[PDB]
Amino acid sequence: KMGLLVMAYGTPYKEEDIERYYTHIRRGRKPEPEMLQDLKDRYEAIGGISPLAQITEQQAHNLEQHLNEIQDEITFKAYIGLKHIEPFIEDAVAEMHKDGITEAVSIVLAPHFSTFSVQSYNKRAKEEAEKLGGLTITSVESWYDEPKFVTYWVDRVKETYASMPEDERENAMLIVSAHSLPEKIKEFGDPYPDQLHESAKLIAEGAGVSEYAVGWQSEGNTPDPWLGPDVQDLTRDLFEQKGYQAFVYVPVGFVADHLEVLYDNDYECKVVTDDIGASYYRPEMPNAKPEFIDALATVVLKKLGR
Ligand SMILES: [Mg+2]
Repeated sequence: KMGLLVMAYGTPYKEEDIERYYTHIRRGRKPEPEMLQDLKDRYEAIGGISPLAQITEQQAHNLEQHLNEIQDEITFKAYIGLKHIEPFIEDAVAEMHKDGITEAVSIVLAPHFSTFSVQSYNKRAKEEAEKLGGLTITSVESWYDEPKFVTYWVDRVKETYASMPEDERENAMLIVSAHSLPEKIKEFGDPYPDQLHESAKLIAEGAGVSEYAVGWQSEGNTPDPWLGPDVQDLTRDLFEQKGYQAFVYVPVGFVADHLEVLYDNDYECKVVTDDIGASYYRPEMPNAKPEFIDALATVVLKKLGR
């Protein structure tokens, strides 16, 4: 029996848990009332918070199910570890340990490696495992380049482009993005910016889309400079530059229909496309779909030499 530690940033499971979630993200400081209410407003705006946490749960359960289905060597048992929501990463490691798991494979629900996301989770996990003793975790570090994951986005882009009118098809701009992080990740030689660029190149070339740009989104609000340009500004500059009639956003850095996509893309980016004369396109996110879950299974099996 192999442990399958699936990690993510996490989103509150209940509306009532948003403040604690915000407090945790703020490292122990309660959000100001206005700050808090505004986050609550954004979840409402996208339909409510309830469905969100459930996607991550299904991604992990389905990956567990599929892995145990496609091969008969290893029996996997999924354990979800979240950065800012319970169960926390350490809690999930403590539970695998308590359950008698001695070997575990972990994967983060973010294809691109970065010190702040992927590396941070793996470290916290391997550290709690050492402290407990007798449990070794083999961690996946990046998987933006898994042929099957690339193909999932390639087909979705091909579909969207073949689905637009000719006036737009040949005057469109593809925007591949990921979650922004403080520029100071450079101090650690964080390849994250490069991985989004390769991720973008792979998808555009695969879909045969010639015009594309790389952007960042959802930067947090801190004193430090975050990776840019942001998808909002990038869209505007490319429109003033060449007058694109359609913008196709591929938030490849995200795996589900969370706030960053439903709101930061579907809303804020459409605002710009609306404020300008272009049409808004954002292909279906991976979520827990079979094609995506198979890609992840393949990622996990490869990591194990299977
Ligand atoms: Mg924002």
